[PDB]
Amino acid sequence: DFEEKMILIRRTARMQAGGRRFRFGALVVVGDRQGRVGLGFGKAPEVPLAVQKAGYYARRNMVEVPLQNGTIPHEIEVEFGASKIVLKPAAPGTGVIAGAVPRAILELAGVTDILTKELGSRNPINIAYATMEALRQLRTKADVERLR
RNA sequence: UUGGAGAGUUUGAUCCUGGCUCAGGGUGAACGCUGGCGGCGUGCCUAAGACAUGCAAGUCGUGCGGGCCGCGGG
Ligand SMILES: [Mg+2]
Ligand SMILES: [Mg+2]
Ligand SMILES: [Mg+2]
Ligand SMILES: [Mg+2]
Ligand SMILES: [Mg+2]
Ligand SMILES: [Mg+2]
Ligand SMILES: [Mg+2]
Ligand SMILES: [Mg+2]
Ligand SMILES: [Mg+2]
Ligand SMILES: [Mg+2]
Ligand SMILES: [Mg+2]
Ligand SMILES: [Mg+2]
Ligand SMILES: [Mg+2]
Ligand SMILES: [Mg+2]
Ligand SMILES: [Mg+2]
Ligand SMILES: [Mg+2]
Ligand SMILES: [Mg+2]
Ligand SMILES: [Mg+2]
Ligand SMILES: [Mg+2]
Ligand SMILES: [Mg+2]
Ligand SMILES: [Mg+2]
Ligand SMILES: [Mg+2]
Repeated sequence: DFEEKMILIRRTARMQAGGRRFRFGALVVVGDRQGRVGLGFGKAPEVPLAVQKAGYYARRNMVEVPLQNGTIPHEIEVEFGASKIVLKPAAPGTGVIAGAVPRAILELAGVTDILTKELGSRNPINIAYATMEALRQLRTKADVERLR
């Protein structure tokens, strides 16, 4: 089994005659701390259901991150909508330098030393998606020469 | 490559834009409450406004001629 971290849990409303009615949403990252992470956004009429549902998708949508001594292979920058994440390789003594959202995802991915920066919109959901699709675009010296 | 964290706030809810605001470090500081010691710093950013009193530039008789006192003695 993997480790789970709930990043975001929010309540949203819809309007009807007689009043608003609610629904909940859960951002959950999932990982083994060895190079496998996944992200899922689960919504349901009560919190624990949504959280569990978030767990499910998190396992369905995974990604393999090419760790190297606990850092990522190259600098990467990715935009998701107006949200932009910046990822930069870092040496042993560094630590994971990131906001709560991208930290959780990187941390569970087995990243131990990295430099990051949130730019543009800092919408937690869009930043989480952006971080994922950034990890998903990480390549290795192997991958590179193999392609070319 | 030794280096980069963000959060609150427009909505019934959403994404975006955008401003405001906060957490950090800094000071020749001041103000409040409080106040035991020591070291190293450091102390009129305002009126280059006005200043009592003392002191902050003198030395040389191995450049010269004297005044006064004094020591030796003609
Ligand atoms: Mg966005
Ligand atoms: Mg854009
Ligand atoms: Mg490297
Ligand atoms: Mg923005
Ligand atoms: Mg914001
Ligand atoms: Mg790969
Ligand atoms: Mg650099
Ligand atoms: Mg910050
Ligand atoms: Mg308001
Ligand atoms: Mg409006
Ligand atoms: Mg409101
Ligand atoms: Mg803002
Ligand atoms: Mg301060
Ligand atoms: Mg005081
Ligand atoms: Mg006092
Ligand atoms: Mg002393
Ligand atoms: Mg002193
Ligand atoms: Mg004065
Ligand atoms: Mg002055
Ligand atoms: Mg005057
Ligand atoms: Mg005057
Ligand atoms: Mg004197």
